[PDB]
Amino acid sequence: KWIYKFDVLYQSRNPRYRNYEIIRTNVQEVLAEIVSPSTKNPNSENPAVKKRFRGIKNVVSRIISNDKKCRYDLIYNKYLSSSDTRKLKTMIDYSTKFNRVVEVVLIIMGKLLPLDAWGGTENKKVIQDRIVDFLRLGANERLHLDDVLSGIKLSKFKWLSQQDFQIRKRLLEGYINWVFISLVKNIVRAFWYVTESSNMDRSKLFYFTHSIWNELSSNWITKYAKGNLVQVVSPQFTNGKIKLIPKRGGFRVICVPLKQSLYSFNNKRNFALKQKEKWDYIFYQKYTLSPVRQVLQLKLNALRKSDMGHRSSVNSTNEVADRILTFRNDLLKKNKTLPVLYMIKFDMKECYDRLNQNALKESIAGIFKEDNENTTYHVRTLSISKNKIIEVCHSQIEDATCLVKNKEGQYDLFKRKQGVFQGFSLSGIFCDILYSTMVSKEFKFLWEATEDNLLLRLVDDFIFITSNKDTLKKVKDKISSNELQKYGAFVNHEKTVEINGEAGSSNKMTFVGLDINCLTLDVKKD
Ligand code: NA
Ligand code: NA
Repeated sequence: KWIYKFDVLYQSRNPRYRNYEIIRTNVQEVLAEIVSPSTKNPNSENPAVKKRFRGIKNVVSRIISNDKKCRYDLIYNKYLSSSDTRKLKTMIDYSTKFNRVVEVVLIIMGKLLPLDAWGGTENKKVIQDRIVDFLRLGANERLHLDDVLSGIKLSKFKWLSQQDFQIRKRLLEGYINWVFISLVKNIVRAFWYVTESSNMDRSKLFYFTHSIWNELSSNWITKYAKGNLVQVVSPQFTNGKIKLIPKRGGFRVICVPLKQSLYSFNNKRNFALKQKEKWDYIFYQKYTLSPVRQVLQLKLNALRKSDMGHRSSVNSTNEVADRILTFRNDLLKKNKTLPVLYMIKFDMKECYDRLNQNALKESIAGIFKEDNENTTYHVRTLSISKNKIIEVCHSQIEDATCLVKNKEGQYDLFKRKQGVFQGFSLSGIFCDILYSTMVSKEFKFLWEATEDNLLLRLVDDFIFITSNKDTLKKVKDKISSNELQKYGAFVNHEKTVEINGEAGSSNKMTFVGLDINCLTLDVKKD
């Protein structure tokens, strides 16, 4: 509940390890952090505390000296160099193994802290185990200080109610806190870019050396920017910071929205903006962005109970199984026994990147077609007009800007050629509006006499089940053509799978981790 892990993540560097220093503060600055972390004025304490300053200063001075003497360039070459420029199949295989991360961190701690700074031999093992625990923490996990101190013998820290034994405790709390916050965290940020994988669990962190991470990220960005981005030398909250997340062979490109303007982000520490800009973002989120996100979702649900075209969009794996079993029971009413069924699954290539912006605007306009320009809406009450919806959506689509941190620590700007950024507040609902509009227009023949046809959309994955072999031909014709490219939906033809119940080497199909039997329509998990 005291020592956090998230603030070591996503730290990109370009370090020179020859003549490198972990501790950037002097001995007096550290003494303030240990003794009075809140006030940062240790001279105000009563003399029972100040008499311990010399013993604390000498220990810190030895740690600071050991830091200046430590040859981190040699430690990197021996343990982290890995100078083998061949390629690997998965990105997380470029990361340093977790055992090697622990070994590097504990070796540096051994070269920084003398035995008496650890509190003796027995306490050194205890603190080392707690350092490993901190390294095993997930992105949203934390470690409590009293958890660390519960295994520490205070009496062994000779350099330091009677009020003597209460001062020793507080000094131990402040010192141990300084070890984790300022030494252990700075060691991690000095050698690794810490991030989580696209494999959902955030409790599994991966540690990439800054040398290999800068090569992998920059190579991917220059590739990705060619087909998706346009550099802007030019400049409501439409700016974001690019964040790459390793995905099996490549990266997932995420644009984390800036909660400030580009001015407050540029300068390091202008505070006269930060506190007031916070309110500008809150009022935009509460009174502009949320009503837009709600009215868009409400209009979508309104077409989710009026038209079959939008009815075909689902949101979870279990929701697919529920609509399939319902489709099975609907067939067991028209036939009294399951007929021969035909199944096909297909998916779109990079639905968010290839999304056609012009067709998206027509879709958003299409769901506000029965309203006048003066129309107003009320949400849980908050007021917002149809025009304000269109204005917010157009700025999110057309004015989206991302910041890419390149090799030398600079910051270049980019807009999108087509598509929408992942991570923006309306990107998901945008893709839902466009794809539902596409399914409602292009697959209109399915919705006539729907008692023998089933189409389901998990956002970029499609499954189609039918008892009509002719209708299966119409669906195969629609996806094999390029008529869906108008919307930016490019069928991934290599992953299009088709099975049916007449014959064939298989009667099973896995779609979202469900295992579907085209004979019985029984669906189990995979
Ligand atoms: Na120093
Ligand atoms: Na088959």
